[PDB]
Amino acid sequence: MVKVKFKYKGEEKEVDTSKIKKVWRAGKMVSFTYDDNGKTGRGAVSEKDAPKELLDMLARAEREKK
DNA sequence: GCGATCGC
DNA sequence: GCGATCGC
Repeated sequence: MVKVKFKYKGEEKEVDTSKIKKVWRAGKMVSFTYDDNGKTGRGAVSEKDAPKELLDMLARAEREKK
């Protein structure tokens, strides 16, 4: 029940971490896709503004071996 | 341009 | 196959 705030295309947006499908890092930017009502939405935030919970999801993605 | 994806 | 995007 953690919300992530970001600005994609001028607009401000919030998505519950529960709808995030994938997370990854590019420098100090935490990037992700989420379930945008059936389709793939994209967003990113500074690691400085990443809710702890999103950072935990990132660490988990970075731990990945698949 | 990185990572990754969408929309061409 | 690359530009726009996001933050840097």
